[PDB]
Amino acid sequence: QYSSNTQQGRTSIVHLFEWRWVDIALECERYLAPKGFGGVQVSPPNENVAIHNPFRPWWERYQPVSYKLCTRSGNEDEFRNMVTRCNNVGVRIYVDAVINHMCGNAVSAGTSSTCGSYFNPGSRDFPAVPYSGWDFNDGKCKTGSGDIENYNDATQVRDCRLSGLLDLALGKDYVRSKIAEYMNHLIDIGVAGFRIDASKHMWPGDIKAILDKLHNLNSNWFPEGSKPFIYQEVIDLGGEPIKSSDYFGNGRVTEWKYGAKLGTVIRKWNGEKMSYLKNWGEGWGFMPSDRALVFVDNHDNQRGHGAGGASILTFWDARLYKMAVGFMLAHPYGFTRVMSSYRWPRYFENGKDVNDWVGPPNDNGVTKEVTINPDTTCGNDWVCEHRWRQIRNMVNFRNVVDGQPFTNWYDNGSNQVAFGRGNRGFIVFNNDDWTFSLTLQTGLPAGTYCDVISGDKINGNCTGIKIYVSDDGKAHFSISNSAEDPFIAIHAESKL
Ligand SMILES: [Ca+2]
Ligand SMILES: [Cl-]
Repeated sequence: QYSSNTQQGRTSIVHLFEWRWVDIALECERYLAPKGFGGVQVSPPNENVAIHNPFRPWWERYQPVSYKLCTRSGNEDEFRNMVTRCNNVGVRIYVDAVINHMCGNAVSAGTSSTCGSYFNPGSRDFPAVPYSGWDFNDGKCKTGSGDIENYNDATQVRDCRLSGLLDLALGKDYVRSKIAEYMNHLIDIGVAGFRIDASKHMWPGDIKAILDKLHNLNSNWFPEGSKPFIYQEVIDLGGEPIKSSDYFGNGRVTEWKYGAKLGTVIRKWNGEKMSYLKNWGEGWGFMPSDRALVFVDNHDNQRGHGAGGASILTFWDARLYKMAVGFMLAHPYGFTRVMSSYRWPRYFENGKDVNDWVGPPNDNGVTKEVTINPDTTCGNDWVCEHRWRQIRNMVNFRNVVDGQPFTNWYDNGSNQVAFGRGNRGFIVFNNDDWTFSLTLQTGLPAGTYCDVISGDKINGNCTGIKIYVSDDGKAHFSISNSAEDPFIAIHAESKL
């Protein structure tokens, strides 16, 4: 469960949040493959409630109605097509598995679902599965409301309803089997692994019992004996009786401390500066690198949900965001996931984004295709961060330096830092309010290197800054504090 199962030389997953399957399939072929992306996390591919008040929010996808592969992202033929086409060019698909629960208990019975399946929350009836009242934790939960009231009580966090979401009885073999049946459907199609939604809300042992029933990965694409990559969503910033480490048996876990801390550092909030990153990783109290799934922002916390609060950096704070993502992708700690977002009409009112619920760009609820502009950005309000040159090139920097040790660290005692990854790459950051102008040891072979942040290597030349490493490995760097991207990255494959 710990191996990503990406092709060799590919080291990151991108969350193509709310994208349609036909658009992901094409994106695999025209961009993700040639740019060395390891894989794609997809939005939940199983039928959900169509919530019309408010109008088709992103979070309707976290309220299952069945395990039919029938969503606003597309139907089962399209899902299958996407997975095949992506695997065929060496790009993996990881599914957002929503397995803790079905829909909200107070949602109306009917066929308001992405595939038209009938369901009845009040009578606990999901006949497209099928599930009935026997399959939920109503009699196990010991709270008065039946919902989770107190996170200091680990038992109720598992057995009671998360904000009224009907809590599946994952202690029962029948439920475990229906869920395993769904995941095996996906595995056999070609899926390489899963993001396990709401993992904190499930017993580690129950997740174990589900994983036990799963196939090895599809043997046309994966070496026989391959197990799905598993990364479990657990928000653990400390102080709770439930801990990220409690889930290590099943796979990797999301390290939400990562982006929260990094956001604070890059904003220079709370007395924090980049020189303190010399011991980034377990030195900052994070989980082991070999279990961490790390990220600057995710789909929840980029809009003030889950955890991290105000320190979280997003495409909205583009300049600082690029630096944060670049530091992530250069640093050996964790397995890296890059967000890819859509622009929504963000509007604050006494501190809240009242449009934090808004779903993807749409025409009367039909998700818009992803168009690609002339300059290779996206239209139709798709932000496509993974296509920003500064991010895309840092995704390849992580590939090129894969396995190399953190070395040649430099800092000025403030916010001017640099470090290398063995002899394959070097990166330099200026987050101070004055210029960074200094000759530094890079660890690299002598040569002329393109800066992959300001530009690209194209057949014998560079479209941006050029860095000149001398025979002793030293090279001069000059980054103004008013630079739009106040960092520079070079590596073995950016060398002329
Ligand atoms: Ca639960
Ligand atoms: Cl997540």
